[PDB]
Parts: sequence; structure tokens; C-alpha cells
Amino acid sequence: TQLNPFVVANPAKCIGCKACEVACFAVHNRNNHVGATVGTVSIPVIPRLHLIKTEHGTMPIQCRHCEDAPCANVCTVGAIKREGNAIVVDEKLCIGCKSCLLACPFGAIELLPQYEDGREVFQINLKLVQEPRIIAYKCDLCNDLGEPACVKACPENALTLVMPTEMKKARNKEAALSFLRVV
Amino acid sequence: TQLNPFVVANPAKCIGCKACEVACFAVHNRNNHVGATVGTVSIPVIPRLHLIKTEHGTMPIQCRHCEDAPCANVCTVGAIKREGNAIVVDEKLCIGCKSCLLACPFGAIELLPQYEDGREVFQINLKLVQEPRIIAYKCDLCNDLGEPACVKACPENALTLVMPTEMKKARNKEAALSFLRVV
Ligand code: SF4
Ligand code: SF4
Ligand code: SF4
Ligand code: SF4
Ligand code: SF4
Ligand code: SF4
Ligand code: SF4
Ligand code: SF4
Repeated sequence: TQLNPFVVANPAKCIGCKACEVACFAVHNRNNHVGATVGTVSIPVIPRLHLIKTEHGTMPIQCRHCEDAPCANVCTVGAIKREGNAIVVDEKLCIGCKSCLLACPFGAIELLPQYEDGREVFQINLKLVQEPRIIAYKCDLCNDLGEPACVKACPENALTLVMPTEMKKARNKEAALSFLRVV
Repeated sequence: TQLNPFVVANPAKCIGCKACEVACFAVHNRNNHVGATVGTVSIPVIPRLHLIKTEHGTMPIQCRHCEDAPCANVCTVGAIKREGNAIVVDEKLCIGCKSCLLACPFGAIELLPQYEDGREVFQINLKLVQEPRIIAYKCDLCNDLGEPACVKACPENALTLVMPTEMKKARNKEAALSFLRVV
């Protein structure tokens, strides 16, 4: 078992241009007839990270991939699993219980209607107009796909994928060098 | 333990040609790519003795290498130490605490930026640009190298390296011969 890497923003180099959300929506919805052209998208837009603005600038936030994740523990059905290096949600066993929305201190999980093959997904017996199935969305760290598209789509290069082992060693070395040069 | 030598000028045979400082600068900075040729000097020039000119002529002044040296005593960090026969500053531990400039009454210590391997030496955390490291420069009587270079470069042969023991004996013998020939 190894530390889960995660993606973190940077308030000094973010402008709220929303160029990281659309790349996420394009890359994580390849099965809904998208061809890197605006106009072929016959579905509503669903990103995985979220951009929010305060008086101290604008920043996006997303799942930090906690090891002892509250969302994994609270989920009774077992949709949330640690399949790969990052914690991922399964869209087959989700039942729509809002417990995840209580579990996450950061609120990186959203509940949105599911869209497959360019058309709205419907359930069997509900209410008379039918109701669409609701699915939890969160960042998968693009394990099935290649490199993350939230990074490399930033004009100012703000979002960074960090391994929490290298920063610790680098900061330790910097602190040791700073203290050794004076004494 | 014996008296330390110190170079002294001679105002009768000094002109103000500044050809004794250049030799010192060229002999101390062998690690900054100097080849006894103007053009290979890629660093600003820093001598150790300073020429001063007033109404009654001109002369150079430098460190007299005091025994109970005020500069060594006031230095809290411990940069200035009597390592050899002469008194020498240490470039590793100096922090630029300017108390030396309040200690020496002659003023043979000057604070100037350091230059190592032909480039300016910067610090770790200061100001947004960096700032150069400042070191105290003073005469070290060429202890690491051979005989003094300010002498053997003076065209008029004004600078002399005096040992304060032989000079006293010479003056005593001169006075004794002058007085004993008359009684
Ligand atoms: S919303 Fe889905 S993943 Fe979250 S607890 Fe309910 S079933 Fe599990
Ligand atoms: S959804 Fe929230 S609680 Fe769950 S792993 Fe991500 S950041 Fe942690
Ligand atoms: S890693 Fe993939 S799913 Fe996660 S925020 Fe980036 S683009 Fe979206
Ligand atoms: S693409 Fe970069 S600069 Fe633009 S909103 Fe996203 S993180 Fe901020
Ligand atoms: S300037 Fe350097 S040599 Fe002078 S007292 Fe301070 S540390 Fe010592
Ligand atoms: S720097 Fe000044 S006080 Fe210190 S030894 Fe030289 S002459 Fe004396
Ligand atoms: S004795 Fe040596 S170090 Fe001192 S001023 Fe002369 S050349 Fe420079
Ligand atoms: S080289 Fe001799 S004459 Fe020329 S400035 Fe120096 S001490 Fe005076």
C-alpha cells in the first residue's frame, strides 16, 4: 500500500477561466459521442471538480482521496471502492442515498442525473412522467484513461498532481539546508 | 608568541599610481579565473589596501595587525581569528554585523559583495529579487600565498614590511652611537 496522490490548485496562478472543467467533462464522458468539437455534445455538462469564488480570489476544489475515507465507510451498499491507486465510485451500485453528502468535509461528491449514449437514462417504476436515475459524481483521478485532463488544460498551469511523499522530503531538505547554513 | 609584522607605507616616495592594489586583487582572486591579463577579469575589482590623498601628499593605508585587536574582540560570531602570525577574517561565518566598522580606528575593513567562481554569490531568503552576500575585506598579509604582492609591485619601492623587533634594535643602536660619540 502506497500514499494516494491527489491534485491541488494554486490561488496565485488561477484566474477562474474554467478551462479545466470542460476538459474534464470531455475526457470523462467519451462514451457520449464527443469528438473534441463544440456542437456534438448532445448531453448536459457534468464536470468532476468545482470552481468557487470568495473575496480571497477564486479556486477550484476536488476530492483529496483520503485514505480512511468517510464516504467509503458510510456507504452501506458498497458502491465506493478502492479499486486502484485512487478512491473511485461505481455507477452500477449507487442508490442515491445522500449520506455521502454528509460524509465529505470538502463536498467533492455531487448527485446528478446519469447520461449514457447521448440520451437521458431512465429507471423502471417511479413517477405521470418518469424520473431519471441519480448518480454520484467525483474525481476518479482518470485511472482508466491516461493523464489527468484537469491538469495540462490550465493556461497558467495552476492545478498540480502531487505525490505526498516527495513534498515531505523536499521540504525536509530545504529546512535542513536553511538551518545548517546559519549555525 | 612573538610580534606580528605589518606593511607600512612611505609618504616621501609615493605618487598615487594605484599599481599596488591591482597586484593584490589579481593575486587574491586566482579562483575567479584571472590570468594576469585584463579581459579575463569578469568580476568587479576589490583591493585590500586603500589609497588616500590629502593636502600633504598621498599614501596607502591597510590593517596594522593589532595584537589586542578590537575587531577580533567585538566580533560576536567569531569570524576574525588570529589563525597565523597575522590577523585574518573568515569568509564562511561572517554575517555583516557592522560592529567592525565601529571598532577599527584606521578603517582598514570594508564591506563588499562576495565573488566566487566568477559569479556573484546570492543568499537563500531575502529581497522581488535576491540580494548578494556581503563580506568584510581586509588585509591578511598574504599568509596563504607567498611574500606580499603590494611590495614587489610598487615601482618607487615605497611600501615596506617592517618587523617591530628589528626596527627597535636599529633605532636603539643609532641613538647609542649618536650619543656616545659626543660625551
Ligand atoms: S450515493 Fe451511491 S456511493 Fe454514495 S453512499 Fe449512496 S449508494 Fe454509496
Ligand atoms: S469524497 Fe471527500 S471524504 Fe471521500 S475521499 Fe474524497 S475528499 Fe475524502
Ligand atoms: S483527474 Fe480526471 S476526473 Fe479528476 S478532476 Fe482531473 S479531469 Fe476530472
Ligand atoms: S484552468 Fe487553471 S486557471 Fe483556469 S480555472 Fe482551472 S485551475 Fe484556474
Ligand atoms: S562583519 Fe563579519 S568579521 Fe565583522 S564582526 Fe560581523 S561577523 Fe565578525
Ligand atoms: S582591522 Fe583595524 S582594529 Fe582590526 S587588526 Fe586591523 S588595524 Fe587593528
Ligand atoms: S600584504 Fe598582500 S594582502 Fe595585504 S595589501 Fe599587500 S598584497 Fe594585499
Ligand atoms: S604602487 Fe607604490 S607608489 Fe604606487 S600608489 Fe602603491 S605605494 Fe604608492
